[PDB]
Amino acid sequence: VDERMVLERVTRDCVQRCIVEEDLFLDEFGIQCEKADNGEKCYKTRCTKGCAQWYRALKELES
Repeated sequence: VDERMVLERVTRDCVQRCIVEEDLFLDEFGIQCEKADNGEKCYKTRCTKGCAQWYRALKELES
């Protein structure tokens, strides 16, 4: 129950950092989405895809 707490804490902190740092990085195509677009071009959807795909890469030894 400590391990899931570590999983949910890292997932909460990852989704919180992708919410915070969406306007920080200038993307290479010049994306600049808004705070509530939730579309596939934006930083937040790709970054929450990164915080969705970290645990499955760790068990199955994917980079």
